[PDB]
Amino acid sequence: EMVRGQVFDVGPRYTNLSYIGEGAYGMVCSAYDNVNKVRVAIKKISPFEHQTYCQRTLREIKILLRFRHENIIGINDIIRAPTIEQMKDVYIVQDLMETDLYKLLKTQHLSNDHICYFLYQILRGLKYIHSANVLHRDLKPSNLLLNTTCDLKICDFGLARVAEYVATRWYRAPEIMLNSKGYTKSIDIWSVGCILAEMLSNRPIFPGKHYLDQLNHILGILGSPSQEDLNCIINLKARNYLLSLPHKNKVPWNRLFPNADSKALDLLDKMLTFNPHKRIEVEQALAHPYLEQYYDPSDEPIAEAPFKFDMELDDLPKEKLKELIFEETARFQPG
Ligand SMILES: c1cncc(-c2c[nH]c3ncc(-c4cn[nH]c4)nc23)c1
Repeated sequence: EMVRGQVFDVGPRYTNLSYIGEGAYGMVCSAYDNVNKVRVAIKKISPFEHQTYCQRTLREIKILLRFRHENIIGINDIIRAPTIEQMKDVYIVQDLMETDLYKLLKTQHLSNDHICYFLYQILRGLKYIHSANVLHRDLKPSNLLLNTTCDLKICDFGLARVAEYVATRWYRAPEIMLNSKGYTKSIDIWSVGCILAEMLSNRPIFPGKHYLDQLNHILGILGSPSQEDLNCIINLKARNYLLSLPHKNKVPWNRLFPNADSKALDLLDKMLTFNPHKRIEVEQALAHPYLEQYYDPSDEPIAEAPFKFDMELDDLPKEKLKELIFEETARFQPG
């Protein structure tokens, strides 16, 4: 009934609730599933007052129900009020993972073997997403769930789009910088690159007090971009800043990561290129020598049918969004 003083009405199927995490994606608890005799994850969402949350909620539900892949979190069950009027909250039931990459990298050290396997699962999952004509747009360590068996799943597709206020900027590609457009598939690639770098050193590769500071860190490592690579268009200010800077020298990757696999550093390099047009794509990344021990196209499935929202969710008012959410969740009701 209650968790930390907040209502969490998911019984009678789900009991023994234990609080695990808050977030912009809702309140997350673990719980014992009486039916499947296993502990699960349940996410409570209360999105119906803000058109934004209703969008994020609908995208998440719709995406994860259509998606089916080993390295992508699924939805076991959705609990909500039997009538649309009473529906204030929505509980999404998902597989309970032991941790996320953010919590792991905070305190634990990864060997190359783990890093290589984690990265493989990331890209394998990302290939499926991209084949679905979908951008994740928010890849970060906290969105990568893990088991002790080292199985990994990508989660939180609340900000996904078909191929604005920002929280964390550490994993955003330089071209999106400031509050700009999440446009190409290459932005996810950049995010994976940043995630790889963090796996190698247990620290954010590109931190910054503001986006100019962040950009400076990026040039501090990659070095000054060529005029051709200076396709920073989505801001006069950001572009004029870069043009003013003195030349900056590229730091050799092995100088930053002296204990890293050379192949890992080579692939890291192709992911973290300033020019998005020059970045390696997911299928070519899976075919990189660093991942050759796991590489197998026949075992790297694509989406059975690409995505295309039948209506512009941004244009829909919150009341109709609520209707579509109600309809989408119907199949988890009796009948
Ligand atoms: C969307 C957003 N946030 C968490 C989830 C999630 C589903 N199943 C899970 N299982 C374990 C965890 C976890 C987090 N931190 N430590 C463990 N999260 C989830 C989905």
